[PDB]
Amino acid sequence: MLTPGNPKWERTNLTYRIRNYTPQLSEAEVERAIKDAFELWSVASPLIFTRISQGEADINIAFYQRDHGDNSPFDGPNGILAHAFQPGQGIGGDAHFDAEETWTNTSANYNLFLVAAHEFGHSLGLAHSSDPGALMYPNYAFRETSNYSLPQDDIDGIQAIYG
Ligand SMILES: CN(CCOc1ccc(-c2ccc(C#N)cc2)cc1)C(=O)NO
Ligand SMILES: [Ca+2]
Ligand SMILES: [Ca+2]
Ligand SMILES: [Zn+2]
Ligand SMILES: [Zn+2]
Repeated sequence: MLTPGNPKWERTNLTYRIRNYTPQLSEAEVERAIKDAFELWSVASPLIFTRISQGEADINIAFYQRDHGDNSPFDGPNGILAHAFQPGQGIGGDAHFDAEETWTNTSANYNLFLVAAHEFGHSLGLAHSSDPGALMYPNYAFRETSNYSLPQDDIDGIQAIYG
């Protein structure tokens, strides 16, 4: 639940930028999924996420395939859906999504909202949880995204780090 090292952000207002998009969704659906994902965490912590359209942000979001400059190369369809880096500089906090996945804003494989939510947990300093019902569980498992309210274990996790 608590990323080893207890890494966390010192600023409460973090900027993020969607650097690019996946052809499978309009920029809007991606935008929406990403904003809602940050909102899941902001409603359970003091963190406030602000979107910028160009420039460098605290949290860069991007869809890449295979090798993409951080040597945690993606692996084509399925398997690794995405990853993020713990609070830090440059790549720290950034979230990368495998561009070769079947991204969607709905429930089928793979719901971008849910994955982004999960990755942002990492972006904020959360490690994986052993609770199968937790968003930070190691494996992707769809949950009703509509009224989807951050699982309690994840709330405990983020609260433990930021209060
Ligand atoms: C290498 N490994 C990346 C694997 O790719 C992954 C692994 C798991 C998930 C995931 C897990 C639970 C939910 C929920 N609810 C949603 C998405 C997304 C990408 C990581 O360390 N980062 O997740
Ligand atoms: Ca993959
Ligand atoms: Ca960053
Ligand atoms: Zn990456
Ligand atoms: Zn993870």
